This record gives sequence, C-alpha cells and structure tokens, in this order.
Amino acid sequence: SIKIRDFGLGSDLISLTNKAGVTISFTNLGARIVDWQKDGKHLILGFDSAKEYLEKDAYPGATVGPTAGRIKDGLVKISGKDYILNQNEGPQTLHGGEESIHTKLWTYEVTDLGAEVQVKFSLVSNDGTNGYPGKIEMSVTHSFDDDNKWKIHYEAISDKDTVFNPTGHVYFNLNGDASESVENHGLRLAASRFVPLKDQTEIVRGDIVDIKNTDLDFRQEKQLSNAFNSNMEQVQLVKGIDHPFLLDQLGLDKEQARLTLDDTSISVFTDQPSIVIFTANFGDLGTLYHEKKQVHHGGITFQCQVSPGSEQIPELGDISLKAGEKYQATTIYSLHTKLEHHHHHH
Amino acid sequence: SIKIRDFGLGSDLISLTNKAGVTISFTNLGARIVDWQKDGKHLILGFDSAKEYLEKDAYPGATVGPTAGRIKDGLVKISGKDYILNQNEGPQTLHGGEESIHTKLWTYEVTDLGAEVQVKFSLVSNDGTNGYPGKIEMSVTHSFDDDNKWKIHYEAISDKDTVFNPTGHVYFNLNGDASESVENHGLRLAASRFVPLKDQTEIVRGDIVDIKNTDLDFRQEKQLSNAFNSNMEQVQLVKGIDHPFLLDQLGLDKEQARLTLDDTSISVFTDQPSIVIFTANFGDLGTLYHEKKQVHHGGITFQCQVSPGSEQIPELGDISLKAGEKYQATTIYSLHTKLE
Ligand SMILES: OC[C@H]1O[C@H](O)[C@H](O)[C@@H](O)[C@H]1O
Ligand SMILES: OC[C@H]1O[C@H](O)[C@H](O)[C@@H](O)[C@H]1O
Ligand code: NA
Repeated sequence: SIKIRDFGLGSDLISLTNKAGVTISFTNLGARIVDWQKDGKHLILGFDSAKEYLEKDAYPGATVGPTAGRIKDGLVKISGKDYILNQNEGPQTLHGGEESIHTKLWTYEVTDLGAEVQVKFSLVSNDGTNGYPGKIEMSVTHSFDDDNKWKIHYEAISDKDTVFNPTGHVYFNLNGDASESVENHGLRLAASRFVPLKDQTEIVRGDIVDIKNTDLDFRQEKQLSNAFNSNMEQVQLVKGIDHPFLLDQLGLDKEQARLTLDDTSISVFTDQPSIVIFTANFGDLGTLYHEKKQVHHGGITFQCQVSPGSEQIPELGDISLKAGEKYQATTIYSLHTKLEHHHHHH
Repeated sequence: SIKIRDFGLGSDLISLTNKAGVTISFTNLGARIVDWQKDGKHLILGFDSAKEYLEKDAYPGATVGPTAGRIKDGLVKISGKDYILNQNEGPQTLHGGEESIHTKLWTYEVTDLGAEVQVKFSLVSNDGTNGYPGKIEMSVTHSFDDDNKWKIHYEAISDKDTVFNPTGHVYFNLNGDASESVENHGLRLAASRFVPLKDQTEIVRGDIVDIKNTDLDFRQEKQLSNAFNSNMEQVQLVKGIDHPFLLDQLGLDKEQARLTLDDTSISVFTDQPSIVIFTANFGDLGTLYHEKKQVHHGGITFQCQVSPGSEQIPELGDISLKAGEKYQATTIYSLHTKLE
C-alpha cells in the first residue's frame, strides 16, 4: 500500500508497505529516505518532520550532490577549464555547496507496479548553480519491492560538460535507537584498500593504502568495535571511520557490504567503485532522533559513489559528465533475516 | 477557512475562504495564485493541476524573477562588471531565464490571523543560478483578508551584490471565461507615460513617451476595446498592449489602477513605480483554461515592478541589490462589488 501526507513546510511523506509488512518512507525534501522499519523497529536514522531536518541535520537519508564529498578548494577542471564551486566548508566544497539539492523540494511521481513501487523525484540544477555548469536535469528513483529490496536509481543529463557524482546519505543503526552505538554490529566489506585523509580538513592525503590485516580490514566479518577501538592514525584522526573504501571487484551483482545485528542484515549492492563509510563521529553533539540523544558512533553510512579526491588522485576515477551524455548509477540495500549467526555481546 | 490539498507532482494547493465567502487559492509551485473566485465565478486565469502549468504555460499567477521582464542580450552590469544571465528568448533573458523560480516548489508556512491568513513561501536562489550572483534568500507572502484584499509582500537578502526585481504575473478576466475577450472591461490607470518597445523582440526602444490624450491614456476610465482598436504603431506592433506604464504618483496608498466589468471591480495598489500591462496577445494559440480555449486578449496583467529596460534607460530606475541590503516590495489587489 501507498500512503501520502504532508510532512511539513510543504514537503510530503510517501509511505510504502510491501507484502511482507515491511514499511519504508521518503520525502521530496532532498529526495530522501525518512524511515525503514521492520516489526516496529527503525533500521535507519531519521526525524519526524521536515523542519527537524532543516534545523538539526539536513544530510540524513538525503540525496546529495551534484558531487558527493569534499572537493579540495572547490576546484574542478572541466574540459580543460578550471571552475570554482561554492565553498561551504572552509575553502572546501562539501556535498555540492551550500543549500544544495538535499535542501530543495523535488517534484515527484509514484508508479505502482504491484510487487514494486517507484517514487521518481525530479529536479533541475540550473546552469551556474553553486558554480556548476548546467543546466542539469536530475532524477532519483527510489523503489521498494516485495523482496525487501530498496533501490536507488540516479539519472541525469546536462546541457553543458560538467561534473556529477551524487550519493545517498542514509545512516543505519540496527539498534533502532540513536543513543546506541553501532559498535555492536558486524560488518563485512569487499575492499582491500582505502583513501587516507590529509588532516582535520578531511581532504584526501594523495595516496591509496592497503588495509589488509589491519583493524580496517573487514573482508571477513568483524565487529565494528575493532575499528572504533583502533589507534591507527587514520582512526584517531577522525575519531572513527570517515573514509572511502575501494571495492575490490565491481559490479551490481556482487554483495559488496553486509551490516548485521543479531537476526537482521542489510546487504549493499552497487555499480559504483567505492563506498564512503562515516560512522557519525559527532562526539557529544547529541542530535535528537525520536527524542533519543544520538551517541558518538550512533550510525553508519554506505555512500556508494566514485571516491572523493579524484581531483588529486586520478586513479580513483573521472566524474566528468559530457553534455548530452546520460548519467546513471544504481545502488541497492537489501534487508534479510537470519542470514547468518550473529550472537555477540558488547 | 483553510484547506490544503495535493495539487499534483508533489505540489500543494492552499485555499483560503474568508468571511465573505470569497475563495483564493495558491500553490507552492512558483509561489503562485491559482484561483480567485466569487459566487462561483473565476476572476483570474488558472489551471486545475500542477501539470497543466508545466505543460501549458508556466507564467500565469506566478512569482517571476529574480528579474521580471526582458533583459536585452541577457546583459546586466554589477559593480561595473558585465554579467551574462541565462538567455531563454533569443539573446534576451526573459523572466529570469529558463527553469526559473516560477517552476520550483517553494517551501511554505501558513499563518492564520483570523481576519487575515498569510501564506509565506520561501526559496533560496543559489549563487550563480542562471548567471545571477547570490545566494538570494527570497520569500513571498501572499495574504487574503476579510476585506477581500489580496496582498503580496516580497522580501530578499543577497550574500552578494546582484539584481532583483520580481513581479506577480496574475492574469485577470472578469468574464470568468478565457474564451471571452477583456475588451469589454473598463480600465483606469494613473500613468501619463509609457515605455515603447523597439520591435517584435520586445526590447525597449530607448525612450519614454507621453501618452496623454492618446489611445493609451487611461487616466480616465475607458474601455479596453479602445486601446485594442487603436492604430497607434505601438498597439499595432504587439497586437494589443505589452508595455510598462509609468505611474504618476508613487506610494502604496494611491489606487493606481482599476479594472472594472459591471458590478465587479479590482483595484491595484503598489509601492513600485511601474505597471506592465500585457493583454494576452496570443493570437490563435488557444491555450485551454478549464476546458475553455483562450482567445487573443483573453486576459490582462498588472505586473507591478521597476520598469523593464533600465539597462538602457537609467531614468527608469535601478534594480541593483547590494550585499546585505534587505529588499521589500508590496502589491495589493483589492476586490469590490457594487451594491447597485
Ligand atoms: O555530516 C556530513 C557528513 O558527510 C559525509 O559523511 C562526510 O564524509 C562526513 O565527514 C560529514 O561531513
Ligand atoms: O507569457 C509571458 C509574457 O510575460 C510578460 O507579460 C511579457 O511582457 C509578455 O510579452 C509575455 O512574454
Ligand atoms: Na505536496
């Protein structure tokens, strides 16, 4: 079933329930996921109204871009030309600049396919918005089906050569309570290398490093606490994890990550080359989620995209988008129960 | 009473009915007026869903900007520097460029004051959007009261020196049917001068012309047909009226214009210096409103703003907006019914 209601400030809340009774909800403010529940438990972080996003933290569950992550000094080179983008984090351009796409009301249409329901959100980034050449016609389709798969499909076309590398900013917390650390979750991730950050400004260091057999090696499932407890320089730099992980094998067919807590698992599939993992390293900020004060490490993202820093590390990829060329990206989060035996204590 | 409903594509329709039983409706799509009706008759032109506006004509009833009207060559000078804005009508920038603020979903909040209800729409125009320096945080408040006054109050703040001169693009048609010309309405307008257009591109000619004792003098109420049957080359040029008229006396307290048909009249008040009057000179286009085929002359605007063309005729005014200055503008359309 599909239900809709005002969510505040003129945004709407679109709630879907599949045949298995799992419910998931989205808002056109930022073409964002608001909630995902199984048996009355929140599997992700979200707020109860649009205003909360605008006043507390506008990134959770949002579609972010046109470029996700940090761009050093807001500088990109487009078809031999240098362009300077809005700089919203010091000299850095973070998630497309200030008042970016995650803050706008997108228009949308819902398509009921029966075993699958699609919510296609649309928005036009005008030419020159935040320094980006355009215009860019974007669309984000979120869909949920009877097999418990939540899929995100991105599409975009630009009138001018530009750059495009958006992502979905959901935060998982299988505890269903923001005040509970995700250190008790087990994580498996098919990546042998990561991108280190230069310093507290979080721009990339410039090298790619092998993490096999370190506390950041999750090729084989391990508790997140192993990482959180680590004193590796990179962990200490950010007080948790806030880095791009380079997938070892590409392809939408491969389970690239799996996050488990007791009998519940979330599997990640994508056609993108990397996954930026940020573990809500907010310290004592304590943003309130459903009246629960969020704890340091009270959430984790799986931002699938071309890794940030390609400006400095060309090997990471090319996010340029030629005029008239159609961009597409697909990311899938799937829910499972009793996928494996995960019985731990923290 | 206030009623909010889905208007299509995620847009909302906010309808306000006052003590008098008069209903006005707006949508966040373009911070726009959709309908205005009395005793079941529409006073303005509008569609029945968000999609229609996007497919048929996105201007009707919308908030247009950041700059309303045509800018020659899309060129403006900001702090001695040339800036080229998005060009969407040949080399001109018309109504802020393509996919402008009238096509966006603005956020909004409703405030019920009892005799008066306000709907405050907000939108951020990012720095560089369509070539305009920013960011510009904008808000447009449409309000309706028990005195049948529909008011529009604009506010803006920019992080950088820029240009700003929006307008409301409602089209009136007291016939209540788009298939009927407005030639039968009577118009009164407190302006003795107008801004002639250069040619069919509709850019300004360069001069200011006295209209006293011409077919365009409405200082004294007269029927539209007059203007419409005039042989003045300017009328002939556009096949109707599509011009900025310069108001003789500035100030919000002066009734600047009045549109009348039978017992029903609309009065216009504004703090702006000019009123752009466009008479829906669409020829055979036949756009459909409520299933009625629009006729050439099937509507008329009162766009209050600084006259277009100030880029070439500085006397007209200056639309610049300095960083950190607060822009404000107010326009009111008041509805009256003679108890005959
Ligand atoms: O809160 C926004 C969040 O976005 C991503 O997760 C970044 O990597 C984090 O450093 C942080 O900036
Ligand atoms: O439909 C848009 C309309 O906008 C204004 O009123 C112009 O002056 C008209 O020439 C026309 O372009
Ligand atoms: Na809506």
